[PDB]
Amino acid sequence: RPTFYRQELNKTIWEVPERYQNLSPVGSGAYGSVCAAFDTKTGHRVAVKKLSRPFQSIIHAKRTYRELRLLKHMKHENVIGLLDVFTPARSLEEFNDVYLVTHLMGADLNNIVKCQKLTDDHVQFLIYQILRGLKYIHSADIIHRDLKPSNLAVNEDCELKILDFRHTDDEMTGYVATRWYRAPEIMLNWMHYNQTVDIWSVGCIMAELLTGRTLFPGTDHIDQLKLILRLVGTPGAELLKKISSESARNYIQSLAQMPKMNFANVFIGANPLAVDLLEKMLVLDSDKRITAAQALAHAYFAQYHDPDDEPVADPYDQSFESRDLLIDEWKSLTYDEVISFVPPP
Ligand SMILES: O=C(c1ccco1)N1CCN(C(=O)C2CC2)CC1
Ligand SMILES: [Cl-]
Ligand SMILES: [Cl-]
Ligand SMILES: [Cl-]
Ligand SMILES: [Cl-]
Ligand SMILES: [Cl-]
Repeated sequence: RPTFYRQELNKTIWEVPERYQNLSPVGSGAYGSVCAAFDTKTGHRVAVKKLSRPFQSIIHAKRTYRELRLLKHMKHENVIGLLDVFTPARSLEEFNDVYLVTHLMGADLNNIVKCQKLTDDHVQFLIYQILRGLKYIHSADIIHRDLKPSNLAVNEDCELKILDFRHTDDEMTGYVATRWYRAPEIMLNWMHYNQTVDIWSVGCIMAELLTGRTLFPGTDHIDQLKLILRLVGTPGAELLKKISSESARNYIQSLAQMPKMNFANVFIGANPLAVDLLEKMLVLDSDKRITAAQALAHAYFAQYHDPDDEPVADPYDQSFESRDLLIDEWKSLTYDEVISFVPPP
């Protein structure tokens, strides 16, 4: 057991191992209770997160367990990983607080996309890295569900990682970036969705890196659907059959039919190979979208593609998701995952 020390950070008593020095808050509350620190064991600048109210309800206790299981699994160059997890508790009986430690990057994609001139080579390398990380995430049967520029971290060499492993009705309402990258089948609860929702999001991100502009900046759910159908066309009878929501199917049929637009006339002057890949990602029927594994072999990525260095994940057991347990049973499972942590090489 390391020696712990105490200090007051943001109205809060933090108790951390001596290896972590110079703690100072970051994110202005956006990430939760998170501080930058210097890690004296590794020499890295790190992020230390102190969970708030981790075991306050059955729902909160299960969310704590889910977050720690996902972060312990993810071991890939293009995905956030866990450097450490600790508690100052010396037994299950006195366990209350959980702290998570990760690498901390320089900025998110929103900072670069808003403030930089991006070449076609920059767009090739950034989207290649998102797809390499997604091939790994999807191989474990994990769905991200929230890919957007604020969840993609980058360092000065243009190397990228995927963040955020919840959302409320109020959070998805009106003129908000929280909804602009969502696939239409999840935005409007059309059907049981699957991993194809993440490829819609990558298409929206790619289009914005190419133009400097949000692809579908809707003022509300209905305005955003009208922007999507003007580009990709209204649904045909095959996709309408698959909308298992009757009232959603009825509303779609009230709209005048529109053909798919010419993407070379929308993305004026872009690499033809980028236009081709956008046409394969931004397909209304999720069964017909390109997968991450197929997209890595597309000619747009010929400069970066290496089929011997695009790894897949170990198997991930998510059977706990269908399990009904008491608060103390979720808290005991979380404790065992804290004490069993093995740090990376
Ligand atoms: O690198 C970044 C970053 C840079 C720009 C936006 O996010 N992050 C912050 C959020 N993180 C956490 O809160 C981890 C639980 C510690 C660590 C990774
Ligand atoms: Cl220490
Ligand atoms: Cl990492
Ligand atoms: Cl504790
Ligand atoms: Cl964003
Ligand atoms: Cl597992």
